Amino acid sequence: HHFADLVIQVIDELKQFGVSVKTYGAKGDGVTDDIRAFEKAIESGFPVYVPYGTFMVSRGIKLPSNTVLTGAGKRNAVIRFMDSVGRGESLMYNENVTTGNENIFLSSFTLDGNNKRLGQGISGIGGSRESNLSIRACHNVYIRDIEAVDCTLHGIDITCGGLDYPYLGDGTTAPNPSENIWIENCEATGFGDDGITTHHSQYINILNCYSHDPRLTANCNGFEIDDGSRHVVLSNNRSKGCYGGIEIKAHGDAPAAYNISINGHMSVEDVRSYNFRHIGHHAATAPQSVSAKNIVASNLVSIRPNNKRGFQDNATPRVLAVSAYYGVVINGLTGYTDDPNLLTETVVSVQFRARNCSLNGVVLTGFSNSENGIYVIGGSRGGDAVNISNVTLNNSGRYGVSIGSGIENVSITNISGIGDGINSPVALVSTINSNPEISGLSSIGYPTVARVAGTDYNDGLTLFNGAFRASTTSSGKIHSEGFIMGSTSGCEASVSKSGVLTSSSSKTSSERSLIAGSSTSEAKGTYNTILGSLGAVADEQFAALISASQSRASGNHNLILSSYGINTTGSYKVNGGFEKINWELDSLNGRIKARDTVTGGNTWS
Amino acid sequence: HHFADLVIQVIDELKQFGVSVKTYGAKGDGVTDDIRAFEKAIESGFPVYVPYGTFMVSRGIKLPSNTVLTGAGKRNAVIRFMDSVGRGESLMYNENVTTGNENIFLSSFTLDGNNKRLGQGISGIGGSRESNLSIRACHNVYIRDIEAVDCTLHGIDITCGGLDYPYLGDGTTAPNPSENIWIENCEATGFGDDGITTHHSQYINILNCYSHDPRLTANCNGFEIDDGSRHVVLSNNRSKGCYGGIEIKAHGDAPAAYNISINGHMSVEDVRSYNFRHIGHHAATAPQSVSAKNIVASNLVSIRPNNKRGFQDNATPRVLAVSAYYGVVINGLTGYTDDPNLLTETVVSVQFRARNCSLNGVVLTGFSNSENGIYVIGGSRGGDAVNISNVTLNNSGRYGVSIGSGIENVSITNISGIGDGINSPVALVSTINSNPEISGLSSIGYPTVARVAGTDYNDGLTLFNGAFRASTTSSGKIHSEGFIMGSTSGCEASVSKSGVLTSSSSKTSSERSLIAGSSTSEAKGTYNTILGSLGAVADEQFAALISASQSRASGNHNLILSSYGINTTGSYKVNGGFEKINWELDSLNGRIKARDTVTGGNTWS
Amino acid sequence: HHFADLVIQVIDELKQFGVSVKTYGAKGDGVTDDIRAFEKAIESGFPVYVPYGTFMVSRGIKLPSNTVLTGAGKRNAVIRFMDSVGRGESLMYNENVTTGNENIFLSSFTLDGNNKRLGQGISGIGGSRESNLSIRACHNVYIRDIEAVDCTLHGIDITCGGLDYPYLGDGTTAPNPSENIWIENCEATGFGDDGITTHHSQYINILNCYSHDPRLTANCNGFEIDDGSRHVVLSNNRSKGCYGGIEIKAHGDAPAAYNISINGHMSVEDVRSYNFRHIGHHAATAPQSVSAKNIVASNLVSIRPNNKRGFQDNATPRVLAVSAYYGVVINGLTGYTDDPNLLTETVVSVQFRARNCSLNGVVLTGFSNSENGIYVIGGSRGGDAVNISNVTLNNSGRYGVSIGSGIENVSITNISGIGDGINSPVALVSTINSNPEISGLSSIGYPTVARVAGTDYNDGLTLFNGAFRASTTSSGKIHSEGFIMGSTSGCEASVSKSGVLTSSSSKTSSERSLIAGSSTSEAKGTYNTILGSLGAVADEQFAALISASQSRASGNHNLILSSYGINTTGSYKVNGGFEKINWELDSLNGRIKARDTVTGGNTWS
Ligand SMILES: [Ca+2]
Ligand SMILES: [Ca+2]
Ligand SMILES: [Ca+2]
Ligand SMILES: [Mg+2]
Ligand SMILES: [Mg+2]
Ligand SMILES: [Mg+2]
Repeated sequence: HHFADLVIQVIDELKQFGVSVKTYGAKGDGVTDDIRAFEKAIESGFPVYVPYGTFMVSRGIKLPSNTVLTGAGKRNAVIRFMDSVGRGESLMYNENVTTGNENIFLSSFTLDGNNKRLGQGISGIGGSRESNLSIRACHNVYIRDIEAVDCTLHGIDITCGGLDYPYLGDGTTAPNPSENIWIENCEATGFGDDGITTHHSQYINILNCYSHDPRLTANCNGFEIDDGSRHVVLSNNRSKGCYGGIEIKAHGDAPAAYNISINGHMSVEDVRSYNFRHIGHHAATAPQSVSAKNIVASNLVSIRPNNKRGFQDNATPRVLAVSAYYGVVINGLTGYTDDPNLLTETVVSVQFRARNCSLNGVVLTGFSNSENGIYVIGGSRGGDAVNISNVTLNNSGRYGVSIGSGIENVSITNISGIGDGINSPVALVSTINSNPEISGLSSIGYPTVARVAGTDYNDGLTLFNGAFRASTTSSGKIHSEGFIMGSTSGCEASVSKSGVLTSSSSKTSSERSLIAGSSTSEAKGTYNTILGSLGAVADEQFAALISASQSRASGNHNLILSSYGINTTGSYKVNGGFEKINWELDSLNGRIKARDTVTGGNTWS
Repeated sequence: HHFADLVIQVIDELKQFGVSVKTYGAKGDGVTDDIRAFEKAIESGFPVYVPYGTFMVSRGIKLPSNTVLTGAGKRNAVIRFMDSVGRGESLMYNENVTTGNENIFLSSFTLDGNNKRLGQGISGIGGSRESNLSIRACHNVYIRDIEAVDCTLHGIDITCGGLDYPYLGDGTTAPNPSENIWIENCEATGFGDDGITTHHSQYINILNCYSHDPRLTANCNGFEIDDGSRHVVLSNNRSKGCYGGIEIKAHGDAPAAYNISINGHMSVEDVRSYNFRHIGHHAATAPQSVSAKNIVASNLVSIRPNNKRGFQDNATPRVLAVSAYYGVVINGLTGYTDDPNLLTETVVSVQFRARNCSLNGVVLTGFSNSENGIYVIGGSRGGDAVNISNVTLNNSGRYGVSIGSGIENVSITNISGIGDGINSPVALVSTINSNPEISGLSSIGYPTVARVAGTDYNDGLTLFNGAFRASTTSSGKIHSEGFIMGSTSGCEASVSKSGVLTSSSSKTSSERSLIAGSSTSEAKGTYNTILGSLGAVADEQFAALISASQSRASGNHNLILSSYGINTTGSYKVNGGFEKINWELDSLNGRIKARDTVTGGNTWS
Repeated sequence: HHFADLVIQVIDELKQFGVSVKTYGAKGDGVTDDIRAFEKAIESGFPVYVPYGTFMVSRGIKLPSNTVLTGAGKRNAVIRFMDSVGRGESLMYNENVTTGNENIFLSSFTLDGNNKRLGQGISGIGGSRESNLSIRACHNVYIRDIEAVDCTLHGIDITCGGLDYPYLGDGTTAPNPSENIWIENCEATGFGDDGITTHHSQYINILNCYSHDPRLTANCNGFEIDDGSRHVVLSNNRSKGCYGGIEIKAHGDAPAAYNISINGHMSVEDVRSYNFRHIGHHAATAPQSVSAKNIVASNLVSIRPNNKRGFQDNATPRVLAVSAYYGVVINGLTGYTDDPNLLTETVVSVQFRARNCSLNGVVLTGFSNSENGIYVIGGSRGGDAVNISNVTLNNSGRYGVSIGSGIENVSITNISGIGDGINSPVALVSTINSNPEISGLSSIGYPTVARVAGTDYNDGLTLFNGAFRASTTSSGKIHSEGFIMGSTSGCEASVSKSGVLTSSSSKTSSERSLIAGSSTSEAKGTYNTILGSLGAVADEQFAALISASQSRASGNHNLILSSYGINTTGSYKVNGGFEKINWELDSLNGRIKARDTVTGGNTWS
């Protein structure tokens, strides 16, 4: 066969793809050990091509800097560990494990870790060892159209320098991150830990990948943005049959992933479709995470979340679970199930030190045997807020939106629900705290619409907090237990239980008071009333004026009526006058007094 | 040419791409029938490669399970029906039409259905027959970089088992769905029905595809998520010159697509850019769709929607049309036109049993001859809501945001509009119902800003519904026609037309009543007034107290003033006193009474 | 070597990829001029393939219509200008520079512009000349997996016909646009102007590209959507180390880009991550841009914005800067920094004639030495609005959300902030205007929560504008300085400072008035009070009625108490009666009158 060899030599020299591994002796026959051909091709300095075949390998494939490795495609070019391979190596990884490599471009092949060779139930022997593809401390890595199957640890792992993962504590940054990574159109399945994962690395885009069906039932996630990750975008990926669809977290002795964006995701039959947390920073008596911050997640799809496989000791399913994190913004979330018995606790939870979270544009459908649709619990932390808006629930949650203890600042707006198909529905909206801000509730089939600290509202509700002002373009100070309405400039209601209506330049510093229909008037005692008056002053307890001009009521329980230009000081007296006091009804002593006459037998014509 | 043949044999055995169809006798010369070479290559068990050429085929290409078929690229590897092919077959489809196949990976070629061969104006002969690519009942199918041209039926169709589409009625699930499908970077054009479409299948991602210019003018859509579809993501696709850009629907005797996500789309010169509907479930006298639920659509672009081509009997253009569906969430929509005469009815409609829909972050520009910007019509359904927020209109709609009949629950917030360039503008916002919730309206060039059930508001408007409470951290019950403001704990306003202001522990169950500036006071008759009082009770019709302490007014039209410690029961009497009644003004009989003296000739010094 | 030549001839005729440039004499040896082989291959009418090599070229590669040009991959197939090339040509461009070409498909190679050959600090000699890839006036162009390095002008430029850019003025459309362009998985770096840019062209998708590190420090942007662009989607791109991450703009003598969608982006260490502007249309005394309209941008990430490189004469960094544009909708924005000294002016600005902008779902973290988090300045324009909602700030901005002059319509809702780590924090929210609409503020570590036109609110605030109505399902007209609450149908409060509470069919047209607890009552003078009354009319200044039925008070300062069926007209009189006036307290003259008797010595038993 010397002629064929000569023809092949001519083809090899053409280098149509770069250099083929077969040029260096690779058989790709599913039997022969091709590791030396891969090593020789890779060290040559040429782009390396992997044609059709199953290329067996007796040890891991080490990648130097400036590597181009391209195959004929998934399930065409297949790279696979031999049955005889021992423990400790990922199938493919960059050669400099501690300080990393640069410019590595991998495309279009299957990595088959042959985990089967070890028997069933086995995961990685320690740290980041034994993934199908491990990238450690590398800059500029493009991973495209790679299928990762039968993986011992992870399918694809991006991590910092070192074989072990570092545990340096919260608020740290591990040395030698990977940086500028792109993972696109990859698939990971049959893995022991996670499908696609990042650790201690930054500037990463994960796009259009599919991670599904772990071998094991521990914390086995489709996409795991783990310890030390930051500045990562995930978009248009799918996860199926995992514990977490996308998990964003850290372990207790590590910094949480931060500044992570989910630009669309579809989670199919995961346990907790979207699961954001920081272990060790959940308890009320634990310190807040200093690292768990900034997640923006949009256009999230969750389908039939369940725990049929028994992941994580039968952890309860979730469409979304947020804990520990500050600053989580969720927009456009649809959760859907056709089986009410799969998820029966809480569809969406925001708990365990999660703070400053916002949910908007949520549709939850079919969770007709779950206790809660959305359930929020806080810690009474200063500067905290939870915002929930534009939510619709279709037979999802005995309590549709439930706010528990420790929440002082909550906004709940435009919530609607259908409860007719729910097993024993209770309330569309429930709060423990007495002062939620609420508007725009609509329901059918819930026996109670809103239950606010035990009080039911079934006919519509609008609740606002703090100093209130309406139909008034400017004013001075308004107390948080005060208001000004329908007024023009210059009004104030500066103490607890004080208010101004329909007035101009009128001020009250009177605890328990009302000024209405008045101008240039002032209340400054307590229990003061000023109505339809001009230049009126009430400056003693229970003093009041009605239809009075340029008058001052300074007596205890002293009321002035229908008067101009008088100042009164009497106790328990009603007075009237015009430039001088002209009559008195004396409640204290039972005297009636006129300046002029008192007469009976009168007529009014 | 025996030498060339030997060289070729050596090349074939190298299998650089897998196996070439030319190895099995394919000519790819645009004339010779290459079907047998395709069949032999495909049955061989190797990945199949299609090099440069136009590969003619006298019958459809049947795909078995575990097929890899890769070409040299669009407009490089071209697969085409011969002129002589008859009717009934799609150009490429999976072999097991009834129960399906698995693991099919198609990349990088053109499918030319040669519809031209049949003469003009022709579509598929029946059901799912005669698309360029038909996938029926398959699991795990990746379709990438395929260009579908001159298609008889659809470009790319994903469907359940069977050549016909099943019509099993609303609320059903057809047997043998396709599942786990990825369609990426594909193009469809010159089709008879739809470019890219799904039926009775689930877990599908359609990404970065371009569907444009149908041959026909029926219901010919760019992307059609049709009968029985569910759990589909579309992202970053473009449609051009179709009827619907993305249509999400079902026919009347089928279940509507449900739980569909649009993560960005661009629609160019379609008729109805985004068109969501369920035929047969639109009429007021028809049953609600049980299947039309859950659409989350974001970052939607609509450009110059028009019906120049006369699709669907000159159906009127739309940026967005929603009907039948429950739970549609739209966020980030820009509609733009440079020709006011293309769309003259309604830019965005939410009508025909659509319910529980939300629109947020909308910009509509240039629709200066359309009657309505956004037009919503409801059905007076329980638990319904329509939420419209953060909308800006630039010369778009004589009525900017219009709410028609059957809508009881509507929130309209932060709407702004410029109407100076509009042909005869009427109102930025109009509602038929008397109780919309409205705030944050801003306009120029509209003669009326808000028209609420016939009443105009041109100077700003804030409307809220239900029980109202402001500047009060806790309270007991508030009636839906009641309020509490500026108060501390323990207050109630529990009946129609009852209210508490600036008070503590004060309760009214009095229809037509007001308590203000008071403590521990109670109104329980009707027409009751309590002002600036402590421990005051008004418990008869028209009874009242002002500046009173520890007193009870129990008479008909009985008013107490400036008093301590009295209980009165007289009809049409004003009373005052201190531990005992001390004076009376008797309106009924015209008597004035003092306990002590009545005198004239008084002075106040 | 005649045998090798014969073998090669056989391989060439197989056309496995199309036609190789090596078939036409290309060496790809990094030295030999291969331009003639490229020209001959390209003119042949076959798809052209570029295998492994560095292919040197002594002049630009001209592309005709219907070109397919595919390489072996980035850093595999490399196309490069020779050192000796002069000035004036882009490395690759379509042949018909003035009226354009169609159907051009470019994939999988590096373009190396060899800008180095000119010495350092050099950019393009004029207009659109000397980019790595220039597309002028073309329809249907797909650019995929192209790496553009060492570029003289831009990496990839899409423009209209002509070598120069046209400057036709605002509101124009340049002839011969490019149309239907797709740029995907491309990289641009080491460019003189912009990485990837569009001019005077439409229907463009830019997806998953990476633009970084310009050579120069002028207006050198990652992605520049420039002069004349429209209908462009950018999604899942990354920019790093540029001036603008994504710039959307125009120069002064050109139309601004319009109707642009950003469906997710990550900006790393740019100066102004997102920078939208129209030069020449920013000044208060300049005309508004007629073209700068419609930007919808979502899921935006900004990381460590800074100006360490000194771009644009040390322009100050921004997460987001909006100017000139109408109708900008931002949803889901996270800005993050770990270095407080990089950005010290304003994190997010909306200024310089930007109008009708909305921000929602914003998290800003780490900007602890910046003066402002969000800073908005307007122009007092009619129909303008700025909407800011669901914002959380983590040690970002001495003023968290600041509203400056010229803003009449602002909505600020659900803002929370932590200020404890800020260098001298001032206020979470500050406004210059007296009438912002505000609710849902929460903070810790800011000395003031809200400062509204100089007045501080630290204990919560709810402010609404315009006519106000609550707990009332229908009403007649309400003045913008009026209100109706807790009422049933038929009420009106039609003038400044008029209000109705807890009433039915009661109307006030009385300036400075209040009706409460009443039915069928009417106030129509001024300074009118009607309380707990039925069929009561107050129609003179300071007239009032309390606990009155079927009575009319028509006197100046005339009050009726505890009465039925009387009409009074006296000045400064309190009256009561039953079908006739029965008593009077005359404040004017100091007379007390009874119809019947006046007596002392009374008891009430
Ligand atoms: Ca894990
Ligand atoms: Ca159709
Ligand atoms: Ca530039
Ligand atoms: Mg991990
Ligand atoms: Mg159909
Ligand atoms: Mg430019």
